[PDB]
Amino acid sequence: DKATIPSESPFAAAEVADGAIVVDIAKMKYETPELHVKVGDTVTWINREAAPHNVHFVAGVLGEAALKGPMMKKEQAYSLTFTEAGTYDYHCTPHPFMRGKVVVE
Ligand SMILES: [Cu+2]
Repeated sequence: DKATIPSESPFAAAEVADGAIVVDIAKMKYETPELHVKVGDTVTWINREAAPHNVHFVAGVLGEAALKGPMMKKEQAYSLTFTEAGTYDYHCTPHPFMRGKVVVE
């Protein structure tokens, strides 16, 4: 795989790790829709809205399987630690008009 998952389920926004690269989900959008990080960085999405959101990478992007992240409730967070260079597109499962990408380089 090209990312590891610290926590399979969401955790509180206040529990964000030191050094994590935060993407806010606000105004119905990934507020940083194209993020550039280095190998080994942890990206943490934080849902700021009442509507639940996730991140969803189709099969063949982060690895063989799709990575369908857990639904984050308001003020919950979810992390992926990227371990390989590449370009990784994702969307929100219930709201597929929400699109983002992580470029690892
Ligand atoms: Cu959504």
